[PDB]
Amino acid sequence: RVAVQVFDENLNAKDVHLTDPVPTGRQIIKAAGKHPVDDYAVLAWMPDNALRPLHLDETFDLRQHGVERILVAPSDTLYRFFIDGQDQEWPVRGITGVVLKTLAGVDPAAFEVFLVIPGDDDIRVEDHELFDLARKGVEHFQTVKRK
Amino acid sequence: DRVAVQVFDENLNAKDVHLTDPVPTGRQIIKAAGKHPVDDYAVLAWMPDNALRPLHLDETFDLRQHGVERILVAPSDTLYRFFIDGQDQEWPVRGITGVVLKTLAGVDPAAFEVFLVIPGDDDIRVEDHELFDLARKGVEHFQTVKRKAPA
Amino acid sequence: RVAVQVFDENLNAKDVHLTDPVPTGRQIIKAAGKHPVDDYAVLAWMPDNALRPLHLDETFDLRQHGVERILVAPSDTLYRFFIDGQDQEWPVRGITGVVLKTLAGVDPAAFEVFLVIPGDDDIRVEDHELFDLARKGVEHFQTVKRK
Amino acid sequence: DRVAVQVFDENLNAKDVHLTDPVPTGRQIIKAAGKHPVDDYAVLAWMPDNALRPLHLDETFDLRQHGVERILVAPSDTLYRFFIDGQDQEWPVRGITGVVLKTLAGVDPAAFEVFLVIPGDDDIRVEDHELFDLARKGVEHFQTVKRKA
Amino acid sequence: DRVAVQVFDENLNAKDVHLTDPVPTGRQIIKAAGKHPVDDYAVLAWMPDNALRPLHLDETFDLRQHGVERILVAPSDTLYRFFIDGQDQEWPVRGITGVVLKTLAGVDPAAFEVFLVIPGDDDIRVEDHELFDLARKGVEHFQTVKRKA
Amino acid sequence: RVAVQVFDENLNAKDVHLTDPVPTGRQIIKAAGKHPVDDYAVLAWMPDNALRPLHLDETFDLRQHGVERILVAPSDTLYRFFIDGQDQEWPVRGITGVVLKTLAGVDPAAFEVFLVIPGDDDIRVEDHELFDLARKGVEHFQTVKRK
Amino acid sequence: DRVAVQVFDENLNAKDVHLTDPVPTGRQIIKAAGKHPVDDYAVLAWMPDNALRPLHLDETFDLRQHGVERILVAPSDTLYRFFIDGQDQEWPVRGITGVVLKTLAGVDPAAFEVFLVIPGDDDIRVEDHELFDLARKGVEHFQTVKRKAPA
Amino acid sequence: RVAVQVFDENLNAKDVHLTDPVPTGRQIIKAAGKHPVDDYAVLAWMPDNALRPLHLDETFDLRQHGVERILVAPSDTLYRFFIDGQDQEWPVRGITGVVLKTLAGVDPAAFEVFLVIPGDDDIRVEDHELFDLARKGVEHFQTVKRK
Ligand SMILES: [Ca+2]
Ligand SMILES: [Ca+2]
Ligand SMILES: [Ca+2]
Ligand SMILES: [Ca+2]
Ligand SMILES: [Ca+2]
Ligand SMILES: [Ca+2]
Ligand SMILES: [Ca+2]
Ligand SMILES: [Ca+2]
Ligand SMILES: [Ca+2]
Ligand SMILES: [Ca+2]
Ligand SMILES: [Ca+2]
Ligand SMILES: [Ca+2]
Repeated sequence: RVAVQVFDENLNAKDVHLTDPVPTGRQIIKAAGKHPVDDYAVLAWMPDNALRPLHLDETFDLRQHGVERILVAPSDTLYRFFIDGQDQEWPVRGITGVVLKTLAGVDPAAFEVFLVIPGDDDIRVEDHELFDLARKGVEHFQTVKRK
Repeated sequence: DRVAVQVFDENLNAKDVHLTDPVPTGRQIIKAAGKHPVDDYAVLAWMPDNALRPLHLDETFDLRQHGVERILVAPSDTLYRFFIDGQDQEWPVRGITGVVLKTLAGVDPAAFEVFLVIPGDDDIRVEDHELFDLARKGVEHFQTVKRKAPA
Repeated sequence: RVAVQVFDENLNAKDVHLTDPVPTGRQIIKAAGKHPVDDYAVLAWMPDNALRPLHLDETFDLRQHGVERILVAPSDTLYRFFIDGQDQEWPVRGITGVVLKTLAGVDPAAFEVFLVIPGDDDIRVEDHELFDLARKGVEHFQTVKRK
Repeated sequence: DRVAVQVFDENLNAKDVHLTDPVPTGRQIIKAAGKHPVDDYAVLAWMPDNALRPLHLDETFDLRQHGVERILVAPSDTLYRFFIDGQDQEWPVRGITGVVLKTLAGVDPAAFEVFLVIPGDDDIRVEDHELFDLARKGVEHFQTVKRKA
Repeated sequence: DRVAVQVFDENLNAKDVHLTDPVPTGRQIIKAAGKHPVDDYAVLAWMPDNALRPLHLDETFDLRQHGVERILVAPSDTLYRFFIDGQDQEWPVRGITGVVLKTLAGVDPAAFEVFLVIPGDDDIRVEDHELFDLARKGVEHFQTVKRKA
Repeated sequence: RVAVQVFDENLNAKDVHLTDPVPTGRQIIKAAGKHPVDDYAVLAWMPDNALRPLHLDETFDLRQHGVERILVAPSDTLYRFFIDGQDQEWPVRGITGVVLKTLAGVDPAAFEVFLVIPGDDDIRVEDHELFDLARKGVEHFQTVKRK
Repeated sequence: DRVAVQVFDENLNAKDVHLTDPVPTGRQIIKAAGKHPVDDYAVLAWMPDNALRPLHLDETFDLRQHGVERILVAPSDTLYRFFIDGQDQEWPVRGITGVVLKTLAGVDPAAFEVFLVIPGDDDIRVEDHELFDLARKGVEHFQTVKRKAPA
Repeated sequence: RVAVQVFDENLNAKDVHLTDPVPTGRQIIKAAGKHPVDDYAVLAWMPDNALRPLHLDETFDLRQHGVERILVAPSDTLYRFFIDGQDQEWPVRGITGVVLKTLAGVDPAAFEVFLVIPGDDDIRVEDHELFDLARKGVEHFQTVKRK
């Protein structure tokens, strides 16, 4: 029994046991109890907090890559953005400030996250404000220490 | 070590690029392709089984180990999820043409037709040069059918 | 003593107790009370609902694979098909819509199953319609929620 | 990092194939073999004891652990079940020849004959290059006999 | 047997330099550039991806293997760390101009503006010929904006 | 799994395990448990005790270079100096005599370190005296055996 | 192929020498300089970075390949090891003058002063025409300092 | 790992592994575990037994020159002499007959070495007699077959 944490779009985890330490994308989604499989995105959450998309037929050695967290979410489209310089992809059109501050690896209570706009004023994303990643352009997010 | 890779765009137009490092990052690939700003471009290694694997700007990729000689770079703020002949794929542009689909499927585009398979409803044929909108609600399912008379 | 449910082609189950946690294909067929052994197919029903054929001399560790369900049916030929994208094999020439929707892992009452024909009209398979899998070609089935 | 496996067709013509992954899926094998559409092809790992094990397109298979160096890919909508010298086998094509049978049996095809054994009735001999129809009703039982002169 | 490399100063004025060794040390580069004392000069190979890599006086550097044809030498007792469009950079001189930044960024300086991005606060635009002081506390983050008319 | 000692500006070490033998500068800083990544300098500590700066996106084969020690420290500026003739860079404005004598590869108890001033008096750096490297000029240090 | 090389002595007095072979040996150089016995003379090619590389009588040296046009020949039974501004050097004569040191350092001797750097002790200034004894115990460390007023 | 033999003034070797096949003089001395670096002479021992001095900052391709032996010794002065017609330099004021006969490439047991004085009697250097190369003049040594 291989235990992996499966996260949803809100970064709530569910413990899942795998019989094969090298699952496919299908095996992860099936074990997560999600259907139809073709409607769900699966993204291994790397040790450096990077989200790496996996294909349903792509084999992935969890042990070799040191991956113990997986993200599964219903998605027909992935949105591209940056948080503290990390290239990321988000499977849901919306994302909240606390999730961002979590992706950044900071204490969400102690930091603020802004949509950084070069040359214009930055837009602060509130902890529970759902930010629309469907905006035109690649969204650039950065965390600021909350004194 | 000069590594030659074919860099494809959303239209599958290729350009040869020579790399000094056989294990480049996504950032290095986009830079070598002569594209800026780097943060506005998606890079997807085109695997030998024709699967498109997105790469991050900081993600190292051994081209020799993975047997990858083709790379896709395209301007993209969002990736669209779809299936072609059962293959899990991602497309960096809102549009994709029938010739690209049949190419992703690994068929000779002249001898095949590609359809958007609608379960329980009539299938919609995608013309070779018709720009198909992958931004439609739902995950688009495409399948290639042998075209009796190459038209 | 390992208890396993043994299914027939109609997915009617019978509990069978095994003295060996690593049986052979013959041992399963014998324990299921079917003879002659050479006229019966045995397919381990994997956790992801994939049917993996077993040989009469092939040893199979049920615990390692987490397999607790087995399908036994008389068969001189296996028919190849897909259900919601899963590579499957069926030991009988016929299969019903309710069995397909069961293989698909859906609630058969809440879903409809179609034989997907690319470019032509799709054929809906009734719950108790026995579909002839001996037709030329690989049969492709997909389940749709019944709105 | 190139893993070599021989890929056989229904007539037992082989092609060497190099894999980047020593544990490919069935899909990866068929794609690497250059066969399309993938959904129309069956893949069966040829085990060291001459057993043919069907693989799914999504089923991972450790070639090295199983000691498998030969693979069979063939266009197939149906597998036919038969026995050769007591070995449980499946053939993805409706036809099989005596030389292929004697090959599966691990005997020298020149020194042996293969018969379709019929219990209580007369046995039917399968010629080396006779293509035998496995679509006959029932499970086909084949057995090899030494061609002792 | 003459290997040509361009040597840049802090203002990006270049001088062609011929080397007898395609793998010189940092000392050899500075000496060949005609700079003294050598211990007062920093040398940073300008990589093909516009990355500036500091070299030690005793560090051997294969120019051909790295595809490096441009070199930066400048008088420096301290390197200042900053970012331009996400690239980790070091500048050996306390000052840097907008045109130099846009040059490091690989953009057409006429068609772009460069800003010092301040998260949550107002951004400071760096003029082409404004000499910006990198000695400010913190790591300086610069980002280029298209001067779309 | 590659184990490396990660040093701070005081040369206090922490063992860090890496999943990749060719990490990037970001990957090292992330694994060391330091954030934000953009505020930290990383310097591979070469076998000849030379400190080679690494970029956040610069891949570094630790095995090829035989590097098993890494220095990570928060830094907005690197200071240039010499110790026993070695071109070095220090990420912090201050450096102690014991660290210098350590960089020099000498036994700090058996040696004295001086800031060599040509033509003027040399300044001895105490083991725990924090020397200000932000002074104008390139600092030249040389170690002398304490007779 | 007449190759012209400047031959310097311990005092850095030059004499032009024409060579028939662009790849001479140390023996050939000393002979061409008009010095005998050959076995009593050291020859050190003066590299472009001002480093002095000793040559053996039988050692071939491609002047064109190494870009060397200056050669040092001097009577010597022993070479002395020293440093100037961090450069590893060898001197064939027991004595060396401050002007030669500042010349080896590549500075204008009028605008600079050269010191024997003593770690932890006071530095000893070497005058331009003071003959410095390199036979002192230890490796001598010299460093040039800008002379505020050219004296 | 590039293996080179490092010799001392007595021609005793120590195996040393190099990470770079083109080391500098510093890299050799550092790997040899000698300090301070500025107090040591390094001389590549050429295939024809010629000793070629290297600078601390001089790059030397061991493979191109076919060099696998290196001599490191503490030295502030090199002494010039000839053995069997070979122009040589010795970093230590003293040298023994066995080392000379070794430099000459002869069997030290089967040969005698003399300081050849033209017109005067030659002085024989005993195998373990330490000969003072600080004598005025260039020392001329020649090996004689010991019948
Ligand atoms: Ca702003
Ligand atoms: Ca967006
Ligand atoms: Ca879509
Ligand atoms: Ca249809
Ligand atoms: Ca069928
Ligand atoms: Ca049959
Ligand atoms: Ca700064
Ligand atoms: Ca002093
Ligand atoms: Ca300083
Ligand atoms: Ca001396
Ligand atoms: Ca005599
Ligand atoms: Ca002497």
